[PDB]
Amino acid sequence: SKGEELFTGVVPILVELDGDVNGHKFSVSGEGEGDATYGKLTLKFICTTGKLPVPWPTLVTTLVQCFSRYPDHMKQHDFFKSAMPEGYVQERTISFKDDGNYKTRAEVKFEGDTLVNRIELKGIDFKEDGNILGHKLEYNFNSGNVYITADKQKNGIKANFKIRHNIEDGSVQLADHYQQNTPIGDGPVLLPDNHYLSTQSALSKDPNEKRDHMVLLEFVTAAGI
Ligand SMILES: [Mg+2]
Repeated sequence: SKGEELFTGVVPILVELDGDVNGHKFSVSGEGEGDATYGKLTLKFICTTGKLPVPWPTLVTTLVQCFSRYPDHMKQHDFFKSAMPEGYVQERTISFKDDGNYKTRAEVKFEGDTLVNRIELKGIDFKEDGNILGHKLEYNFNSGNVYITADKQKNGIKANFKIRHNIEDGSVQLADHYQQNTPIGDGPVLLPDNHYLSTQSALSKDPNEKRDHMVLLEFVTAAGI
């Protein structure tokens, strides 16, 4: 597609999130770059409002699947880049087992030559000392797959996947993800066959950073065709 041409090099990324979880208001700003040729993302996120009131790993999936590496033989299945530069809306319900849920709405689009992800996040029905508001999740993030299917009536895609957040005691907090994406623009997009994205993510800290923050390195590769 026309859009995939925008991703042949390194692309600067901006992420901006506004959040309310159980009435705890917070904002996150991220900066970095994506190189879809290698499925590679490098980003640093900062909580600009103070302490983040939820664990950082629980925001990883919310905080740009257009940077996935689609192998040449599957390029006709890359919805995400096909919607660019006008972009797409990405909506999710993330259901934390035995706890609350996030509902998210994001717009992913180019602003000049920069890929922007703008997100509103609302979290409700969280337990005051559950694994999320009680900060009982380890600072890491497991490898996993994101299963994509076409949504022809919405000219878009859906995804379903199960994130497993490691709890500090050796157990797991499941976060069921249901996702829908729809184009913003009126140009044609690629509606894919069933496939998945395979992810790997490394979380770290900037030793010189005193603000609450997350350094993220992620690799994502499309597969399943
Ligand atoms: Mg462990």
